[PDB]
Amino acid sequence: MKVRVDADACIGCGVCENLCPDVFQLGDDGKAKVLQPETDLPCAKDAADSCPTGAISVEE
Ligand code: SF4
Repeated sequence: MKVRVDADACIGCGVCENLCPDVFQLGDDGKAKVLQPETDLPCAKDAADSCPTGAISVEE
């Protein structure tokens, strides 16, 4: 549900870390990309309609 990550798109907003620490989180450089690849958790279903950078792409 999130194999293609979009970095240049992400805009350090804070819509993933809140979602779920499994795949939706952040780093120290600020860039908020994907941490988990095949995030199967139930929090990325909504992450699709949440993350404004639609960076967690489902290439599942
Ligand atoms: S929710 Fe999406 S746009 Fe917001 S910080 Fe996380 S990855 Fe970046």
